[PDB]
Formats: sequence, structure tokens, C-alpha cells
Amino acid sequence: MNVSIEEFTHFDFQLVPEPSPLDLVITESLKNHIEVNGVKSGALLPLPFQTGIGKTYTALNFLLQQMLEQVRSELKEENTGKKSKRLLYYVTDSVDNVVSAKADLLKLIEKQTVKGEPRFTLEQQEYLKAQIVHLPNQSEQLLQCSDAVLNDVLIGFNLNAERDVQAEWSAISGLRRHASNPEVKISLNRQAGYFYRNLIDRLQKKQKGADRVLLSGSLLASVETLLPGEKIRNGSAHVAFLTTSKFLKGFHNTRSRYSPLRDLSGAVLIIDEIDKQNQVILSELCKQQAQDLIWAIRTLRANFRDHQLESSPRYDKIEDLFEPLRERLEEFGTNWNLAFAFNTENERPVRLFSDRSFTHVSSATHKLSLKSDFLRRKNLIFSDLTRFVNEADVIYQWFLGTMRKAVFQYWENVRGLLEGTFQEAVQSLLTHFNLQEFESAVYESFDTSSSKSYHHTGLKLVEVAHNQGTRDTVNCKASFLNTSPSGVLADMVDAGAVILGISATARADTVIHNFDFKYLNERLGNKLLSLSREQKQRVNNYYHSRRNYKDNGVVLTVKYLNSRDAFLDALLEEYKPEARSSHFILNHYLGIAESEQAFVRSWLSKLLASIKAFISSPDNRYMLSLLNRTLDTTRQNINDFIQFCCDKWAKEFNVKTKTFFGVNADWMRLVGYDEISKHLNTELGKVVVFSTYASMGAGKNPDYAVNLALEGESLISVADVQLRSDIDSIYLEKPTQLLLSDDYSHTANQLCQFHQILSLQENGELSPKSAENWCRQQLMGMSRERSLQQYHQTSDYQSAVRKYIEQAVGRAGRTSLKRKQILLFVDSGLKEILAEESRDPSLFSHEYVALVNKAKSARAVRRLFNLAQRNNKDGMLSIKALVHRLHNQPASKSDIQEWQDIRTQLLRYPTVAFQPERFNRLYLQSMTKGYYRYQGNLDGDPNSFEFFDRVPYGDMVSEEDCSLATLVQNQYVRPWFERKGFACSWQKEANVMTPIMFTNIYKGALGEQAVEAVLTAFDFTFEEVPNSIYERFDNRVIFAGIEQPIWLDSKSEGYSSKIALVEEEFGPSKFIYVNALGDTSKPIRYLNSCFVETSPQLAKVIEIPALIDDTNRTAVQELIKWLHHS
Amino acid sequence: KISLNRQAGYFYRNLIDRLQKKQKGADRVLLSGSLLASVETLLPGEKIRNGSAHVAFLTTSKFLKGFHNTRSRYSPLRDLSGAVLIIDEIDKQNQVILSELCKQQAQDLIWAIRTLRANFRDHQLESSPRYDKIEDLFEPLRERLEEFGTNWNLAFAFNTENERPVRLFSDRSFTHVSS
Amino acid sequence: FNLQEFESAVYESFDTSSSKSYHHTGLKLVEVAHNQGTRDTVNCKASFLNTSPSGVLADMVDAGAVILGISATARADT
DNA sequence: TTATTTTTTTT
DNA sequence: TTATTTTTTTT
Repeated sequence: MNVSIEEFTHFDFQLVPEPSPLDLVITESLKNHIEVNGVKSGALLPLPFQTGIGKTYTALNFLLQQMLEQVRSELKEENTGKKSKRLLYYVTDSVDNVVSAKADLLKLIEKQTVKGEPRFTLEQQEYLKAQIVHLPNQSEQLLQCSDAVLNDVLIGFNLNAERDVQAEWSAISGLRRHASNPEVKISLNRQAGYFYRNLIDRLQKKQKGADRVLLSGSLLASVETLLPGEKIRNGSAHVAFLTTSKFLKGFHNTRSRYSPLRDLSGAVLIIDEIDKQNQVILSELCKQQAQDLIWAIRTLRANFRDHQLESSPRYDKIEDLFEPLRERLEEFGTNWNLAFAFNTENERPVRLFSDRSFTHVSSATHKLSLKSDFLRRKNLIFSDLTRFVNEADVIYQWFLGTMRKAVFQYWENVRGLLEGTFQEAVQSLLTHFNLQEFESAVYESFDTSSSKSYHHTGLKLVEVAHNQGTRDTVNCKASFLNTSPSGVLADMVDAGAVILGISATARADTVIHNFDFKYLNERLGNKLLSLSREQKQRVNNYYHSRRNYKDNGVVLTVKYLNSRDAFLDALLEEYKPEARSSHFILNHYLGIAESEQAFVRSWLSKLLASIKAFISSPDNRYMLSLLNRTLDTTRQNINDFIQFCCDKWAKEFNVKTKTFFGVNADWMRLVGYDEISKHLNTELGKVVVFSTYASMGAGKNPDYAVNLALEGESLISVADVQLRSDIDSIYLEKPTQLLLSDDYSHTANQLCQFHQILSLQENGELSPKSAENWCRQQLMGMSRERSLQQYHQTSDYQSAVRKYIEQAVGRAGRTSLKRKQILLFVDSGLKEILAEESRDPSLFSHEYVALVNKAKSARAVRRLFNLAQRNNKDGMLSIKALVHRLHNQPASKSDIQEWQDIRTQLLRYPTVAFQPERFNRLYLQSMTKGYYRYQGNLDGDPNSFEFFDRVPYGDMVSEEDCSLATLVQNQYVRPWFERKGFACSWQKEANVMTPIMFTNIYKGALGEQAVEAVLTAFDFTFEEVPNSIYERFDNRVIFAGIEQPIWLDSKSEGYSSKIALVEEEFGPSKFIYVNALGDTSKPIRYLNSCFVETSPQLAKVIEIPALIDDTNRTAVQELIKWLHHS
Repeated sequence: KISLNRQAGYFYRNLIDRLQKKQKGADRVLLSGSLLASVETLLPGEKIRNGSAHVAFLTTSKFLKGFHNTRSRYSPLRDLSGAVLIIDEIDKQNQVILSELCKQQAQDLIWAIRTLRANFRDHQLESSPRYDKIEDLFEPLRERLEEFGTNWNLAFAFNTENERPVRLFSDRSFTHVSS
Repeated sequence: FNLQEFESAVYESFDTSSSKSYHHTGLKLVEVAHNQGTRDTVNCKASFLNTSPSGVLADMVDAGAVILGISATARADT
């Protein structure tokens, strides 16, 4: 039925079910959020609920409350008209869970009862179910649509008429009937996808124009079944279930591909298994295709010489946007001789990598130069460029940006006469400029100091390789990340989304396998919500109520298994008593090369020892083995030997054993997930399952139906709440390949690798030195095992390993019926890693706590030291670039202002209690408040600096080493500072300014402020040094209306060269060199240009040793006179 | 069958692409014995190219499009010297050849000339003895493009001033017609 | 020359008084129409026949082929 | 030295 | 006025 909202007119929105503790926790925290800025404000709420406490039930119940609240609102806001819908999403990585969760929500709508009566009437239940929509990938979306619906759509849009549609749809309409063959399914899926693209292309093509069919009734219902997004666009539906990858790619409606990230204002957005989404988003970012810069710039240069836009009022204003760009291209092409193609002079690849600050690296060891050989009309790359690449860039991006500005400019112009103008704008502009090749990149451009952080500046990777089929021309295929998955998540919050991250490990302290919650905490501030200690305690109590292991007498046994070589040798030679030796058997019968045999032994002995202990246990029947690797037919020899050992212990212990080799995910989906449960329901023998961590993260509730006739002796209810039971013994092989890697292409894999390296550097997990070596060796083709070397030395590796162990034993813990005794066999390598666990254990699973407590029964400092070097390195290379750009005569306004801003910040806030957002890495965090020690060469290598403890003797940055407290005692400077608000004394805070800032900027600026302070009261008037000589000197000065130019530098032939440079463009001038603080008794010196002493009438230059001892009023007076002698 | 046919065609293209790619370069597998027989069953043109077979049965449309061997798409029209060539139902082939000729795709001349004009201003070939003589072939063309672009103001795009199509037709002599 | 767009046309160029006849001079047809999604720019999409099927057949003979045209109406006067 | 199995969507 | 059903191969 087309049920109207009026069915809820008598519904009592106050009649909520009794809330479980988790619902209270969620409601409380969102209430707190609303208080702290929260109305019309985003949030992010990581929820580390353990699996089996009722995570999904809680989240779906929450989502249901949001639906009821929306309906309640719409019954009353009709006084305000129909507002924009408040969309609700549920996203997760895996399709199997999106569909499962949707079905659970519908089931909940069916059977939710309050005071023992069903909460919703049938028209109500149809109403709510109408609001929910589900958005699969295109191909499956097509295959869901019945033939009648799709034929109705084809008729309604008259697309029934044209041949290609009919042939294609006929073929697809056929294959459905024999899709029972999976092979048919594969072909059908691919073909259906292409059809869905073409079809929806034609629908929305007609819909944009006047050819649009007015949708209503049966045709509307047919389309809304074909295009579920149409229900959202027209407001029929407002709850959407979709995977993360669909969510990132957006989904079609009848007009255009609506993309949810662009429109999050007020959206509520439940993300299940939130930490897994870091990888999924990353896998989306790394798919970005490279653009050949050589081709791009030469094309732009060529086409922007003559090509003109028409002058008509249709787009009068646009062409002026391009004059700067056009001029830049001519300058650029003349500089680099873009007429000539490019070549190297060839077996090694040439690659460049850079984040966009301080971590620049190149493959070739020496400097890469690029010189035009006019005798060969070709630009050659030598080894003795990076500047050329950086400029071929920025011009390219500027082109895309100017394209954006011009397109919505054209939108303004035609609005003077709705998205339908977008495509005609882009094509009109590219056609006039004849730049039609770029149309793909132009479209993708729309979709793809200050707080500095990697997570929103990303990285840049450039590869130079010969074009296909040539030996004389190379391209520059630049690849980019503008952001990192944590940057995307923070942007989603800043656009106002409310995100709930339900995941048992949502706050794992890793930055590879989770978002960077240090960054998110910093950027979001108090929008990153968190569970108060009260709430965590309450959730812990509830968890104990649901899974009270202790009071019902469940015993958790943990043993750590070493390699036991003699044990393996005995069993192996029993498997082959006729053979020579055990290692012979590994080589001969098992196929293990002796290069691998030591490793395979250390592995297999632990596995077999765990198995034997399982078989000996009386009560246990269900052991799950989690290996890194799949024991399948490609390791069938090992399977046979393991089967032999199982048989031996089966006979010896007089218990039957069933072995499931090869339990990988496709086996689970296609063949045999259930009969492990069946075998538990029907037989007395024990079951051993061999599987992997990967094949269980994506996998069902690994449980079985209790057959009390077989197992009722060993099972207990552990809950105080169909009888089901779960895994009773687990073997946990140490997780191995923990670095992420992308299979999409070699380019995307490289982006994944560099993202991981830079993210580890971002946290201070790696010092900048280690991060550069790792980045470099990635350019030079690091082997995957040496990348794993580099990663294993971090502590982030420890946290990622503990994440997998915590998730593994959580997944096995769902049911509330347990054995008396649970056996946990852990690889001995995990003993130390688990021993290091130190987080608050209040939300852990009971199994994990057992693992930790058994292991223990036998780094912020490091992090802080590395971040000190990173902040110092970033300050030092950024100041070098900035100062060089000031000498890049003339200085831009922005550089000038940023220089004064840095100086003002350092003067006002030499220390701060919290690292400020806007100047986050002028400062470094000290282990000692107010001052710290460092050692390093400020002209030297930034990677070599060492700090607080590791340099007990070295330089010190402190209030005392800048003589500030001496300085402010002067009766002239102190009013000046206190008017300016500069800190006359350093607050003893943790965050202190970095050494490069201290030596280069702060002392210099402090001296300049002091000299201006004293001299101003003697009528010296100071003005900003003109932009044609900026910071070549400190201040241009006017005393008492004396007309000749005056110049200050504050603390000989080169300095004479600056002097001559000044007097070339302001004529004869007076130069004053003064140290603000020092010994005022020393003599004033009157100097020539070459700093040689001469008469005051000849002295263009004066050197003053000290103004402050006490004011050196004397030196002021002879300075006044020395000007008088002009 | 319909889906299988289309899919098999695309696979055959990609596959033979990779075979003859390797065969052109030093990566070429030396064909002999069972591998040769297997390829010659996959690529029947290989029997002709290496002289195993010399009688070919094929439709006119295949004959016009040529057929692959292990190295390149041999096209029979280019190599007819001494070929004997039985055509059955010869008069029907007029239509079939015509249907092949009419498939020729149009080239946008405005885009083509503006692209040529733009790129042939500065762009130079390298002077090395690898291809010493070539660049002199282009000086007349380059000069013509500059003359042409100046004559017709190719900087400016083109427009009419719109409901009727504008079409021109000409054989290349005396039967010129315009819409 | 940075003319990489033309690579398709360059490849197809290899494959595709005096005695005057249509059959080997062919025809030329040019259509001028607005580019997709614009109202201010037109293209000139030229189409060509260099020859006619009788011209192709005569070229095949001139390259030395020996052709047997078995057909019950091989010399229909059309 | 370290030692694998994995998802999703679109062209 | 004239008044339909058709093949083949490749991208």
C-alpha cells in the first residue's frame, strides 16, 4: 500500500522500549555532544563494544529511533513545509553484512514489542519498511529487477525501440534462467553491469532535458525499483544501507550520480567495523590515475597561444580568468624549451617522491639535472629537474582550478538568463580552447602559518619512463594523494555528519590498520566524543552480566607453544619409518626445500602440539586453528602428514576426529560452512578446523546448534539473560604480513606503501632519518620482506598484532553457552607482544584478558623524541624555503605576511600549554617544561638532531639563553613589549619553540623589536623595508624628517654588495649595524662600504656594539650627529 | 551462445595481441612440434605465413579484413601477385565490398586542422642521424599550416547562425552539391 | 610533434590528362553539426570513398590476381 | 630478513 | 511515389 505518514498520528513516540545500557551510553554521549556546540554540529563517536554484547542490535535500535524521530518531526513540521531530509546511513566494508544488517532491521521493525504488545501496526510497519532502501553494486542491482519492471521501464522511456538495448536485454534476460552455473553467473554479472551503465545513462539523459517522462504511478514504482537512489532524491526513502565502497563511489538516481560525501550536512552515519574502513578508503584513494605532465604541459602551451573564446555576453567574464595562466605557460615554455621533447641518457627507472613538505627523495643518487641540447633539439635529463616537475605540476593544477572557476562563472552568467549547464559549460570551454582531451581530468577535478599535517597534505610520486615503443622520449606520470583516510574522516565530520564507529577495536593504537586518532583528536577537538569513565564502567558491568564466565565456573586455559623439534622428528619418522631421516622426509615426501625447513619445523611443531593437546582434552570438540596461510591441496602433503598425526592421537586417545582442511572464504561461501556445525550436532568425534585470520574476519558467526545428547555434560549457560555454542579451543599462529598492499596496479601499490611510511612518520613512530631511508629504499624497489623488516621495528607493529589477536578471540566468543574449560594455545612469539599490552582493560574480552595475564605472568618517550626531530626538520626546511622566496626578489605579499606572522607568534607565545592548531609545528613538546636541550647543526643535516635526554650536554633553549629577562628591564623596551603584548617572560609550559625557530627567528625578531623600542623615543621613525629589498635589511628609518634613506640590520665586500644593491635603487643611503644587547662601553665605529673606518662625513656605515647594557644614549647621540654630518 | 560469442571474440583479440607482441621481440618462443601444432590450430594463418598451407577458404568479409598469423595481420589484398582467387557468386560481392567501404569513420576537420596548426609551430624533431632526413619533409606542410591558419583565423572557433543541417557533397569532379 | 591523437588515423592511412572515372575517384561528403553539448561550436565531419567496388576489383586484377567469378548472373547488366 | 589471504565497485 | 529481409566481421 501507499501508506501515508498519518498512520503514526496516534503513535506514542514516547513509548520507547526499555533501554539496554549501550543505548543509554549512546544517548548520553549524543546529548553531551548537543550541549557542547552540538546543534547542527558534526561528531565522531568510536564505540568499542565487544562482539556478543549486542553491537548490531544496539546500532539498529538506535537507527530505528532516528526513523521514529524523523516521522515525529514530519508530523509537526508541516507548518514549515517539507524540509530537506535528514538522511541516515549504515555502511560497512562487506556486502554480506550490509544485507544481513538490513534484514535484521526489517525483522526488528516486525517484532519489536513494548509492554508485551507489538510496537507497530501493519500499515506502520509497511511505512517504516518503505523508508529503508538498499544500494548494491550496479550489476546486482540490475539482476534484482524482474523482467516486468525492466520492460515497463524500457517502454516508459521508449528505450524498447532501439536495437542495441533489445539485443543486450534479450541476452541478459536469457542468462538469468541458467545463472545456476556460477560460470554463467560470472559472465552474467559483468555483462549486466555494462548494460546497467548504458541504460541509466539514457534515462538520466532524457530526464535532464525536456524529453523527460513525468514519473508517476506504476512507471515510478518500476523506476524506483531499478534506481533505488530515486527514492532518496524525491524524498520517498531516507535510510540507506550500502557498503563503504558504494558510499565512496556514490549512487545513481534518475538525474545524476548523487555522491553522499558532498551532502553530509545533518546526516547520521553508522559505520560498522570502523577501523577496517581505513583500508577501504585508502584502497579508493590509491586508485587515482596518473597524468603525463610532459604531454599535458605541451598540449596546454600549444593550445593557449591563439585560441580565443567568443566575446558574447553568454560568458563575458570568463576569458580574463585565463590571461594569468596563458602568460605563465608562455614563460614556462620559453624557460624549459618545451618545443623540444624530453629524453634521458636509462636502465634504472627515474622516480621522484615527495610529500609536500620536507621528505623529498629521489631514486638516482646524484642530483638530477635537465638541460636543453639545441644541437639535438631535445631536452636531456642528466645525472651529475625536480624544479621542472614541481612547475609542470602547479601550472597543470592551476589550469584545472581555473577551469572550475570559469565553469561556475558560466553558471552565473546563464543563471542571469540546474546542473544541466555544467556539461555544456565544460564542453563549450574545452572546445573553444581545443583542449578536448582533458575533459576526463576536468570532470574528475570536481570530485577529487597553518595547521600542517600529512593527513591532509598527502604525497606526490613521479615516475619518468620511456613512452611505449620509443627509445628517445620519456613521460612524467605524476600521481597524487591529496589526503589520507583520516583526513577524509575528519572532513566528513567537519561537514556536519554524525558518525558512530561501532567496532570492538575502534581505538586500536595503530595508524596502519586504523585511523590516526591522534590527528583526529587534534583536528576535531571536542567533536571527537569519547566514553566517560563512568560509561565504560557501566558497559563493563553489562558485559559481565551477559558473559559472566566466573560465576558459572568457566575456566580459561592458556599455554604458549614453543617449537619442539624432537617431538616433530619423532612423529614425522613414524609417518615414514622406512625413510632416511626427518629432514629427508620434509624434503622428499612433504616437498619442503631445506631453505624453508627450519621455518616449517618451527611452525608445524607448534601446530601439532596444540592439536595433540586438544585431542587429549575430554570435553572439547571444536578447535579452530588460525594460521597465516591456507592449508589446502597446494600443501596437500602437509595435510596428509597432519592427518596422520591426528589419526595417531585419535587412536591413542580413543576419540574420533574430523578434520576440515582448506577452510578459506570461498569454501565458506560456496561449499561448506554449515556442515562443521552439522558434524557437531550429529557426532561424538572432535572437530579440528584449519583456517586463517583473513578468512575469519570475513565470515559468519562460527557457531553450532547445541545437541545436548552429545555435549550436554560439558556445556554451561554463562549468561544471566535455539541453544547454540561456539569454538572451544583456538590456536593462534602469529599474524605475519601486516603491511597493507594494493593489488590494483603497481602505481596504486606504491601509493599504498608511501602512505604507510608517511603515516608512521606522522606519529613519531619513525624518526625522520628512518622514514627517509625507508622511503628511499621504496623508490629503489624494496623487497616485500625488507619492508616487513622496517615495519617490525616500530611499536605500531606491536599494536597491530594485538589488534588481530583481540579480534580473533572476540569473533569466537559470540554465543552464551560455553564449555567448562576453554583452551587457548598461542604461538610463543606472541608471548612478548601480548605481554606489552598496557591499555585500560575495562572493555577487553575475557579471552583476551586471559591471554595477556598468562603472558605477563612470565614508548611515549620514544614517540616524543621522534616528533621533536620531525617538528625541527619541518621548521628548518620550511624556513629555508620561505627565506629563499623572500630573496626571490620581489617578495610576494603572502610570504611577507607569513614572515611577520611567524615572528609575531613566536614573540607573543614563546611557550604554550597546548600545541595551537594554527602554528602546530613551530613548537616541539618537551620532556621538561619551559626549557630543553638539543644538539645539532642548524646549517647541517636536519636528520641528525638529538634532544632532551640523549644530549645531557649541548645547547639549551630557555628563557635564559636569549637574555630576555635582562632585556625587558630597560625602561624603553618594556612599555613597547607590553603594548605589543609580547611575552616578557616564558611560561613554564610543555610545548616550547623548536631550535631552528629559537636561533634563527626568535632572537633576531627579539633584537629588532628591542632596537625599535629604544630608538623610537629618540624620534626615530620606522617603516617597512620596501618589497624590492625585503628582509635584505631590517627596517627603513626616518629620523626627524631627514630626507636621505636610512637602513638597519640588527644582530665585508659581500655586505658592500648588498649596500651597493640598495644604493643602486635608492641612491646614497645611511647604513646602521647594531647589536641590541651587549657591552655599551665599546666604541661606536664609523665605516666605509667595506666596513673600513673613516670620517663621519665619509662614513656611509656605522657599527654600534650595544644599545643595552641601561640605554646607550651616547651611541644614539653620535648616531644623530653622524646623520648630521651628511 | 550469443554471450559466449561476443566474449570469446574479445578474448581472441587480447590473446593474439600478446602472442604476436612477444613474437616480434626477442621474447619470441621458438615454435616447433606440439607447441607449433597447437598454435597453428589457434592461428590458421600461421600455416600460410610459414608455408605449411597455401589454400585458404574464407568469406569475402574476412578476406577484406585480413587474418592474423603469429606476427602481424596479413591482409590478402596487399599481396595478390600470382594468387589464384575463386569468387563464388561474384556479383553479390559488389554489395559486400561496398558495405566494407562505407564503414569508414569520419574525421572532424576543424579539430584536426586546429590541432595540427597548434602543434606544428614549435615542435621539433631531434637532429640525430637516427632520422636525419625526416624533418625536411615537414617544412612545406608547416609553412602551409601557418598560411592556412592566418587566412581563416583558426584561432577563432566556428559557428553557424541552425535547425536545418548544413551538408556538402561532391564527387571529386563536376557534381558538387550543397544542402 | 605531440600529435599522439592521430595515431589511429595514421595507421589507417596505410590500409585505405588521365583516365577519369568515378570508380577510382570516389566521393566526398561533409556534414557540419553542433558539437555535443554546445550551442556555439560546429564540427566538419568529412567522409570519403576513394574508390568503388569495381575499382577495388580492377585493382586486384592489376596487382596480378587471377579471379574466377562463378555466378549464374555474373554479367547482369546492372 | 620474512615467510598471505583478502575484499568492493566501475569502466 | 512505393510499400523488406537481410548477411559478415572487428572494435
